[PDB]
Amino acid sequence: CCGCRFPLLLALLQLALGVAVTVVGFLMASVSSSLLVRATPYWAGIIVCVVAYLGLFMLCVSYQVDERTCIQFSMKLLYFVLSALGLVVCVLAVAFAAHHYSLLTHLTCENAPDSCQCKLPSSEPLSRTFVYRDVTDCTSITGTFQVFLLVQMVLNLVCGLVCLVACFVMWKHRY
Repeated sequence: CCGCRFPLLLALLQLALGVAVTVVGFLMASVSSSLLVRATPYWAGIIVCVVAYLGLFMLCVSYQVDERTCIQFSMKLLYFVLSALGLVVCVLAVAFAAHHYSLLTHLTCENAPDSCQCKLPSSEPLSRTFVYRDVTDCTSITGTFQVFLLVQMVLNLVCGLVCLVACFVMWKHRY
């Protein structure tokens, strides 16, 4: 069935992408402790992995002889809904990661006792600073942190593209 193994391969590809996203998010959370949940989309990775889980369950039910066709098209509508939800969540993650990288491109940071103090240049002598605790050297913020952000945004855009083309094929077979 040409139209049947395509959801399976898309589901496993999205599983791999979500696993990579969650790993990158946990690495970012391990970079420093003072950061917030809004900063890293590891929650988004968890959500899209739950999306992959429910998609796998629906595909397993559908591959076996379904009890009801009513359940079948209800589950297909749910599959379309979750593909759209994964798309919107990945888009939000892309936007947040891009904004955070754009922010981190324009901070000057210095090493504080077991921490970092990153302040921004201002015309007035006063300025707003931020404290990143449990950070020995600020290079970890200027090094692996921005690499992690780039990998996270690449994975998020790839996953969003996957969800969008999944919706594309769904309505190319549905409308």
